[PDB]
Amino acid sequence: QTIQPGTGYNNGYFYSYWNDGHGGVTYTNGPGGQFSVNWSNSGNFVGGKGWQPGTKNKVINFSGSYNPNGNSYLSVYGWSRNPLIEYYIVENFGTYNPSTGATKLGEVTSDGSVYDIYRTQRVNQPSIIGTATFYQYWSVRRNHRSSGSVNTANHFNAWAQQGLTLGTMDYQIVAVEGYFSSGSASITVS
Repeated sequence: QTIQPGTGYNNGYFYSYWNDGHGGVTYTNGPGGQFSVNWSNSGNFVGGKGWQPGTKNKVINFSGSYNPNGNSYLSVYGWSRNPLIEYYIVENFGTYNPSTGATKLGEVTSDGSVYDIYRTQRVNQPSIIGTATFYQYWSVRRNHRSSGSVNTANHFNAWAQQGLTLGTMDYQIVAVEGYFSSGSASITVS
C-alpha cells in the first residue's frame, strides 16, 4: 500500500521509506519483495525493501524498471553501527554521479562490472541514530543496470582493503533515492 515515510515489515521483507518533508513522492509496498516509487518534483527521498539486519555476505537480487528523470540512484543501501556508516553499492543512477567531487580510493570488479570506490563524510546530518557526523562508503557501478545480483561481500572486502570498515549491521535494502527530480521505478528484491 501507498504509505508515508516509516519503517516496518511487509510480506517477509523489511522496508524503509524516508524523505525530507517535500511532497511529490508516492511510495507503495507490493507483494513479496516488491515496491514502487513514482515521484513528481520531489525533494530528497530514499525508499526500498530488504532486511533488518543485513549481513556481510548477503547475495542480493533485484529486478525491475528504473526510469529516473534527473538526480536519482538505485543502490544496495544500508547502515552499520559502531562505526556508524551509511553505505551504497550503486547499480544505476540518473543525471548525477554520487561520487562527484569525492576522492577515488580504488576499483573492484564484481557481478559483471568494474566499480569505483569512494569515501565521503556527512557532517551534522540526519541518520538512523539522529543528528550525527559519519562516513559514507560508495561502490559505483560503471555498467548501469536495473536487474541483477550483488555479492555484497566483494564490496565490503574491497572497502576493508582501503581501510573502510563496517560495524554491526543495521538495515540493508535495495533503495531508490531521488533528489529534487522526477521519475518512476518498480523493483522486486530477493
